[PDB]
This record gives sequence, C-alpha cells and structure tokens, in this order.
Amino acid sequence: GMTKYKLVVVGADGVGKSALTIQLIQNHFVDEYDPTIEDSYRKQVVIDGETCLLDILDTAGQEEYSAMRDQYMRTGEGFLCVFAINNTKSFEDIHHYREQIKRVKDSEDVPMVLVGNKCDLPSRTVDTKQAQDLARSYGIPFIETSAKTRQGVDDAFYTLVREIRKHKE
Ligand SMILES: Nc1nc2c(ncn2[C@@H]2O[C@H](COP(=O)(O)OP(=O)(O)O)[C@@H](O)[C@H]2O)c(=O)[nH]1
Ligand SMILES: [Mg+2]
Repeated sequence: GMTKYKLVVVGADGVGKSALTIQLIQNHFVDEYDPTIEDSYRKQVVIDGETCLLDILDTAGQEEYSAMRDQYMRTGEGFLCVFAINNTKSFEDIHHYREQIKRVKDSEDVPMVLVGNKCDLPSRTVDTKQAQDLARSYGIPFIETSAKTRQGVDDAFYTLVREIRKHKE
C-alpha cells in the first residue's frame, strides 16, 4: 500500500461532475444521472508507470449531513473544479469553490486543476484565454475536457495526481 490518491470533484450543478467521473471509471458516457447523488468511486490505474488507486468523490453539493463528504474534504489531496464552456454562470461560480477549498485546507498551496467541460459543443461562451487567465491567476493547470468524447479526461485526473506528487516532495 504505497500510493493512494484522494481526489474531489466540485463545481456548479450540471457542468458534468458525474459524467466525468463515470467516463473515467466505467469508460462510458452517461445520458442522465441524478443531480442530487454524491458518491465515491475507486479504480486502480497506472499513471506514468506508477500503479496507484484513485479514490474519487463526485459531489452533488446537497445540504444533508454526510460523514463521508466531510472526510474527503479534510483528507482529500486534490480537487477538480469543473465548469462548462457553454455555461457562463458555472464559470463565474468557480471562485466560490476555490475559496471553500482554501478554507477546508487552510492553505493557498492546494493541488487543483481547472477543467472546462463540454468542449465538444460549438456553443462556447467561455474562451480558452478566459479560463487560461483564471488558472494563471490561481497558479493552477487548466485542462479542456469532454465526457462525451473522452478528450482530456485522462489528462484532467492525471494532471491532478501529478500536482499531488509535487506537493509530496
Ligand atoms: N455534450 C456534452 N454533454 C455533457 C458533457 N458532460 C456532461 N454532459 C451532459 O450534461 C448534463 C449534466 O451532466 P452531469 O454529469 O449530471 O453534471 P453534474 O451535475 O455536474 O454532475 C447531462 O445531461 C450530461 O449528459 C460533455 O462533455 N459534453
Ligand atoms: Mg452529478
């Protein structure tokens, strides 16, 4: 038991939190998935020749008390902050998610990746540069993804893992 990585997926409702995690774990794209469902997913992967286990909480951000939600927030090593490129509101909402993570971790150095999802859609409302600058503002990687095509799906989770390794040394 050498390396396990605890990852948390956060972001506005309907940006593709669920779709992204399932696409990663089950290698399929989900049409519909209950927006109120918050669950943890485990899968063994090799990343850069190093076999490790990913332990990934897909957040739904409901109100009811969860002991598991709390555990992941406190012990979680890295966070995906997801918006959608066709959803200007979800992009504007990123800052709320960043600040909560800062508070939870009580630090400015928290492994994170900015992810722009639904990049397979022509109706973009959020420019590469827009997202690029925010991620630059935060000093974090920005990756464009599609849960429907798998574009960037591996790079999003793997980049985050790599961010976590840099935090280890
Ligand atoms: N075209 C497209 N649709 C997506 C993508 N990711 C998610 N969706 C769709 O967007 C909707 C919301 O996704 P969901 O995973 O439920 O979002 P969540 O609320 O953040 O968990 C669903 O109808 C998905 O099929 C994507 O990359 N491309
Ligand atoms: Mg969901």
